[PDB]
Amino acid sequence: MRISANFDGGNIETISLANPDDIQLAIRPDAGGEFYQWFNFRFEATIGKTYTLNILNAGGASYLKGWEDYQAVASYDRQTWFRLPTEYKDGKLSISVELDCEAIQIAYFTPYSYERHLDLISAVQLHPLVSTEHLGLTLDGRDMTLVKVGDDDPSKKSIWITARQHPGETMAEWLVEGLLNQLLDNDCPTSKALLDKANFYIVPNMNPDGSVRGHLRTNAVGANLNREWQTPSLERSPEVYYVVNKMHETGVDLFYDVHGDEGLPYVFLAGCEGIPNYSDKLASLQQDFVAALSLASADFQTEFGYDKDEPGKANLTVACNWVANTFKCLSNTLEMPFKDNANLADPFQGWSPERSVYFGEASLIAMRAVIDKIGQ
Amino acid sequence: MRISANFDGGNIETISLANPDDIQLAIRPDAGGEFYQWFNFRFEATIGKTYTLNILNAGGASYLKGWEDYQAVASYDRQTWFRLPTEYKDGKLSISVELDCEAIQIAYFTPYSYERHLDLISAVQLHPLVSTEHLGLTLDGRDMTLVKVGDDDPSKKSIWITARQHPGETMAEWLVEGLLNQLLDNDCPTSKALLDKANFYIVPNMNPDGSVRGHLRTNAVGANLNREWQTPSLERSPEVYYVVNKMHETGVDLFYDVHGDEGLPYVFLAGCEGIPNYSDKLASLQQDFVAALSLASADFQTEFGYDKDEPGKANLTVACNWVANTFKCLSNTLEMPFKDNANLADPFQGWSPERSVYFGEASLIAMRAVIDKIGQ
Amino acid sequence: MRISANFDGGNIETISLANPDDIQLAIRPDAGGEFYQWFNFRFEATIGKTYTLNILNAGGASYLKGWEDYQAVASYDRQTWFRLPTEYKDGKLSISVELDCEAIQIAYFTPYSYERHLDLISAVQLHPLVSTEHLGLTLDGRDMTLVKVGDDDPSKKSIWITARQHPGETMAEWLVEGLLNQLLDNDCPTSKALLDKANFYIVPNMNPDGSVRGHLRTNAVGANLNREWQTPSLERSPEVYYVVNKMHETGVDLFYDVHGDEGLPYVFLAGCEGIPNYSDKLASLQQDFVAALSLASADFQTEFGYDKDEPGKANLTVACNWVANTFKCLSNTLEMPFKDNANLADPFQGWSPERSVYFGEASLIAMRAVIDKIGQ
Amino acid sequence: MRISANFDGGNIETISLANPDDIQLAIRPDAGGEFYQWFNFRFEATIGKTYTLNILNAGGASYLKGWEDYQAVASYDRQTWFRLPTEYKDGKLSISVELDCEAIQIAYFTPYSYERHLDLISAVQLHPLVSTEHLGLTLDGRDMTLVKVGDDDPSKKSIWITARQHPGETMAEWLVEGLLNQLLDNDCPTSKALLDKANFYIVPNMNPDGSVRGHLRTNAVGANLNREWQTPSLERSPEVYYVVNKMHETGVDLFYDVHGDEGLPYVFLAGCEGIPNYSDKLASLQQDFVAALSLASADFQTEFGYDKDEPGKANLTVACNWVANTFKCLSNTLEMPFKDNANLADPFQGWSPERSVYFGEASLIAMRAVIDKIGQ
Ligand SMILES: [Ca+2]
Ligand SMILES: [Ca+2]
Ligand SMILES: [Ca+2]
Ligand SMILES: [Ca+2]
Repeated sequence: MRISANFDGGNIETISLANPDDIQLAIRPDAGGEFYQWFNFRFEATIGKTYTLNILNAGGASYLKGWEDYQAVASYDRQTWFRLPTEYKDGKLSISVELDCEAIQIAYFTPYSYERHLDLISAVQLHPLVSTEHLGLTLDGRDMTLVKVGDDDPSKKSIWITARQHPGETMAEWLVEGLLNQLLDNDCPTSKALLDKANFYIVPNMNPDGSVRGHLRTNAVGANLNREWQTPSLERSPEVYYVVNKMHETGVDLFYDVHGDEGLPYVFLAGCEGIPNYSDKLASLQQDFVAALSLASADFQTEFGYDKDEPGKANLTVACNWVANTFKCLSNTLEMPFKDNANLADPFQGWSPERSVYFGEASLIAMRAVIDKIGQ
Repeated sequence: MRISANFDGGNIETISLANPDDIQLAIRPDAGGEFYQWFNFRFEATIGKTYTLNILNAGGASYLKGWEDYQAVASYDRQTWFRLPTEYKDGKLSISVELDCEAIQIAYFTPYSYERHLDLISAVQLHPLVSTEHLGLTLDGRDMTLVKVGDDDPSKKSIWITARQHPGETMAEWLVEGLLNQLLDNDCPTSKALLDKANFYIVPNMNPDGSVRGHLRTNAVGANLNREWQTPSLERSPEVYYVVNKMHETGVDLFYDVHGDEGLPYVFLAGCEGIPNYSDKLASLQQDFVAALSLASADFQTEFGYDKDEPGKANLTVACNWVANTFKCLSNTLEMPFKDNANLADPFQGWSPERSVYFGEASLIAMRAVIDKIGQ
Repeated sequence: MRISANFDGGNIETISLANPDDIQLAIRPDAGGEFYQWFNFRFEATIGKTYTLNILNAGGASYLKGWEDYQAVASYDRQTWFRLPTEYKDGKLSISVELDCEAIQIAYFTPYSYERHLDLISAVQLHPLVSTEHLGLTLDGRDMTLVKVGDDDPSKKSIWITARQHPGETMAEWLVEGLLNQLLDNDCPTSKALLDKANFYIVPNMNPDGSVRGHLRTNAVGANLNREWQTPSLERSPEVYYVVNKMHETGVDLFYDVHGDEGLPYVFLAGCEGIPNYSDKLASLQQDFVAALSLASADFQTEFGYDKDEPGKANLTVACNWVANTFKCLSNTLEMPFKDNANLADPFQGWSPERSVYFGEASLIAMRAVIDKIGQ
Repeated sequence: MRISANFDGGNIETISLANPDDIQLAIRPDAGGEFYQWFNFRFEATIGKTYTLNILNAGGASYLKGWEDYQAVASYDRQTWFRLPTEYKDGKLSISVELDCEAIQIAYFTPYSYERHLDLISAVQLHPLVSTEHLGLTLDGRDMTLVKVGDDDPSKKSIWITARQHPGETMAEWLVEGLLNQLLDNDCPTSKALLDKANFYIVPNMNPDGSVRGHLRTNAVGANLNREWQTPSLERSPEVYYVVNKMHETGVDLFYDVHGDEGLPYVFLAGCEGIPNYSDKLASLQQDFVAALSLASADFQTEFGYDKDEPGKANLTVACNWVANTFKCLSNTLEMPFKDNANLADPFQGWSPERSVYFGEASLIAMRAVIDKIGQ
């Protein structure tokens, strides 16, 4: 029996490997010690036995609702990631592994490596309408890379799409890969139509450091990038600092910040209704966008989500709000579940990279729906 | 220099191969002599020369608007089909071939073989929710095959999708392949949602005989299958006869007859407003369907199309009308262009199998939009 | 219960579909009535039941040993082909089919349609060292296409590879497909080494008409092409006529005639030792070539095959002898089994396209082994 | 202008990005400071301009002949890797880069990341004859994974294949990738023939720590693993320690140690003729094996390589000698070039992963050639 986590995005501590029926494990907290929930490790043992893996400190994780009805994600081949029988009792998350192969990787969601990220931002370069741009360095010295899709025609609209501010929400980068694959297909009319009218500025990974470090919610020094938008710094939140400045060069006509929510088994938008600069026009663009997104995706819904902000009561340090209020534009945070969409449940895989990719495609349709309405 | 057409879907007659600057060719009429326009042949010559291929009887084709601004489709590898410089003057369609390889296939649209059809209806079988059904024989003795997708739960709605009644409109089968590939993907929520609520009855090729025979508009004996719907026969229109009877077993809650239009460079729906049984409900389902389809596809439009029928003035021998009137359901004919979509023009390839496939996907979204509204 | 053979390569006649425990069929003879063995048909019935299909005229097939230990080939998806439980007694070949899907295709070997042929000879054109050449028409008016691989440097050695003189021997064209794929990959050193020294003249299908017609062994007018090499004609055997004349333009340094054998469950070469121009030099090349092939491929063997010809007693109407005798060169007929390689049995699929593809690859290694020894 | 190496396998130090005509860099030494040559970095600048990149400490690299006629490897998409114009004078290696895309990755050979390693050893698990076995941890805490191919029948012969003891020699793991793919294809007869007679013990990466760290030649603590075979330890060389102990459990009948050579532009084997247990029998197997390899692969040659050891004078701390001497078996070191195969030059890419994959395939043929001759 073996457990391991020394690789890109790994996160587990081994407490005890003595008992096959009680393998004891712990999640390692994000830097700064204030958050955790993401785990990602590899387990090797004799096949044909059923093992119980106990994450002892699940009860100390940042979002305990996220453990309720949750099933761990696992893969034998690192290609197909499926769900495992999981339960949460006495502060511990118990995972049953009926090992069909010697080696299995188990994680909070399907991982997305820095090697994969590098392949994605390198490959999109070949497209004639694509140019990548080095925004700057992360605190560990990794690259903040901007994918610009379009012909930089100043008359076109500006669409900003940021994903993975919270590194453990890997479904965010997965969606951005799906969306890029569809946008970069000229045979797709939505893509052609969009690119005829807009330039895209896309950041597939807002937080490479937290990503490689196996953090749930913070960068290298423990900053929550989604509170850094109003007063970002090079010292603490360079990741947001460069994005914010670029936005000032480009303008923003539509903003889509892609996230993952631990506790709620639904896909939902959370808008910026509480910003001081909210308006009837913005209200109206939101209704149109939500209308379009519901038609575009059967995974989308509007019953469950976060509470709305009272008027003027928005937290202007949050990307969605800060962008909306600063650039007076349609702006949303998208949340996809770590669990599954309870409305269209899939017990074999729950929410998955495949469904995140489909939501990336549905997203471009919602955008096209409002393309002629956004901007000036 | 050589010209050839003896293969599945081939259609050309060689008048003269004497002059490289004036290769003379003719389209062979459908059986019964009343229609033609489709051509499909192979041409071999010395590379690096530019040849002029003249289809002498273009002026005698069934739809002369279809020659205006039309460019022939061609391929070196039978995978990527592109457009050739083409002109229509003095009743002849002139195609310039700057031969980059020894062998090129040139056709009215991308062909879709019976071998390809057999692969498609064989492959879908592997899906757990798919069963194919032999409806009967065509007049040449080929197979009319029905693809049933779903679990045959009698409480579910019935969706009928028929394509390629007119064999030369190959874009119809191409769309049906795209649509099946998307419908049979469980990761797609639209697919899951649809199949939760409906059973699909799909005929990827209404006219195998006309298809293999290289006809534009008719089956083996020259019948136009889209006038056979009210009084079909085994002797003359077995293809429609078996479909019509099956419909009586299944019911129809939505009908989608997939077609191609020669003269108009637009995608458009043609509905059944002129049926005696038209109603406010049917009017309303049509508006919803059209609304959804416009949001789903940037290739769709609603300005151009056919003229609407005066009330009660529908031709009830046409599938769209006959089905709508008989089963009192949302029913449409879809027309995709042999030219290109003038709104999102693509000079390298015009309308293509790739775009037809995308329209198949957009179609499932339009359907889902009305899934809860159709039926009783 | 339905039986059908109306499609490219189809061959069966239905005697009786009355009894599911005794479906009665017969193999249609080749044009000329002299031969048969090849069959290919589609069967549709009810899944979950086991049907017995009896080819009542198997006892009159051309090679009766071909029936002993033979198992029929089948596919539900037309991509994976596998063996069905088969027995031969009292002149009847009995195939058991427990239908998992409604439709299944059953054949003597995996079919290779003309549409596939067209895809192959078209696709290879894109390679910068490939040119196709139209040799002329078949009797039914289809193409005899020569695939030329190399820089056409007339100083180089000439390698001729011909497959499928007997149409039912589809494995031969599967092998050429595999040989071309590898030969066209420049990262393969054997490929690079060969093209530096030789030009290739490859005919993936010697008998397109026999192929489409579902014949075992003859072209459209009942000619056995492999007895036409000495005195062919445009009116009986144009297929051979054009190749013989091209060989005279190009010369021949190595000849490989790809065939399939019904009776022996082994892979073997048959040489041309009986030709009047046989020489020590030729016998030496043959041993070099056989050794190399034994090393290149574990499926090859040299214990079983055809008896050798006595000195001078070869039939010069057979390609291998005629070529060897005319061009004084290394020349073999390759025979692959319809059954399996008894030495490396595979019950699920027996001999297959994939194994044929691998043997194509091994053939290039054998050829490379004699590349500097051949020619002049 | 940006230079970066913070990623798996990264290696460069930036001296000066002041002048685009003289970008100044240096190669970081391996832990221990004794060796270097491997480099790997990403460069972002402005497209359309030609930049010169000068590695100023090339003159202190471990193998200076490695620089003569060497051309650097690069990629814009991280899928296709090609050679850049390079020269070496006055101790500096000068790379010319005319940037077509903004970002390019430049390396000594095509990188092979640990994430890719994990994909490989995970994917192969799905094969029914493959088991992975965790041998233990590396010094940095990564996995030493043994890939076992076969039915584990202890009566069979034992074939051991080890690659990438020197981390920078990535071609070795590319070769194992290609060898595994082919070995796991049951339609390949050599594969089938081998697994009927042998079990395989394959280590695709002998030095994961050196690999992630961007080392040429040493593990995490500066150890040259290929001098550790006689007296390894858990604390300096656990990588070799676990393999040596496993070999003692399994026995060894054929050993293949996969390496890359900096200096010679050729593929060659280095045997173990200097071992005290050398025998006529071993010399015979070696000639059989060399002959077979010469036949299997046109990239192989036997004129150039390392000088041979005198009788008895081999260094038994080197794997090939230690194994040959300990198990009295056929044993070779394979060396592939960083440059190219001077005998089959390819300017666009020189020696490459794809050629390495092909050589993996050729290696199975060579092994098959001695399969019944080896063992006991
Ligand atoms: Ca988040
Ligand atoms: Ca039509
Ligand atoms: Ca034959
Ligand atoms: Ca080495």
